Amino acid sequence: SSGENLYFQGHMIDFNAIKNAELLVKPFKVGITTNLFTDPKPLFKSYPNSGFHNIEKGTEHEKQYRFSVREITTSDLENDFKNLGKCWQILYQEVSSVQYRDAILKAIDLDISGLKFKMGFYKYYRTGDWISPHKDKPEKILNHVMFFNETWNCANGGQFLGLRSQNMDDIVFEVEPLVGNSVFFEPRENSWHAVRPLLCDQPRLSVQIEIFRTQF
Ligand SMILES: N[C@@H]1[C@@H](O)[C@@H](C(=O)O)O[C@@H]2[C@@H]1O[C@@H](n1ccc(=O)[nH]c1=O)[C@@H]2OP(=O)(O)O
Ligand SMILES: [Cl-]
Ligand SMILES: [V+3]
Repeated sequence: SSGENLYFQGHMIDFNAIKNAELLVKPFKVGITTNLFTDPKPLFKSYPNSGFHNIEKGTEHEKQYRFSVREITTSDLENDFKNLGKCWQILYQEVSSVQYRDAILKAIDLDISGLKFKMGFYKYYRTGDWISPHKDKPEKILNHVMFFNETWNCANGGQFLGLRSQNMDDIVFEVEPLVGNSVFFEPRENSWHAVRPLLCDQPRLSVQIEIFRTQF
């Protein structure tokens, strides 16, 4: 039994998990967290279940993918996030805080002060949902992908793949989509990555934060 006392929990995000992320510089500069969230367990159940749009692109497009997305919009800002769980309003407030800017600056020596961001729920949940090898758009100065699954059968597919080239097989590292894990990097001419296609209809739940100066 635990003690009859308080315990410290400064924020939804453990900013020290960003400052002290695993940091690669080759193949490209990318941070990988563990235990990003101070209270991870309830986040899976609170992830939104409606409001998504399915989207796909095939070989006609410069990247291929199949997934569903629900963006945070100005409508959510104006209605005090009434259509989302309270934890997503808190996440938005923390991403928009000086603390997040300070953590990123310490981790990767990039200053995001005064930049803009988008924030969206990206759900992969049908067999074959994936995204093909891509760098991210160069208009993006930083991308931070956060995962929310409480459990994940690795044999399901769905790993984030860090790649050495535009080739699904040229894998340098993998990240499992488990709550607390996240990946943040500046898009560059060689920041190749992908998501291994799902082999099962199992929901793989993420949020992407996209930071930029020029709208895209
Ligand atoms: N966020 C990722 C990221 O991969 C990014 C990049 O390339 O950095 O491209 C983004 C991609 O999701 C696509 N998407 C789809 C529906 C929507 O509402 N918003 C949205 O962003 C778009 O892909 P496109 O169709 O090639 O433009
Ligand atoms: Cl500008
Ligand atoms: V990407």
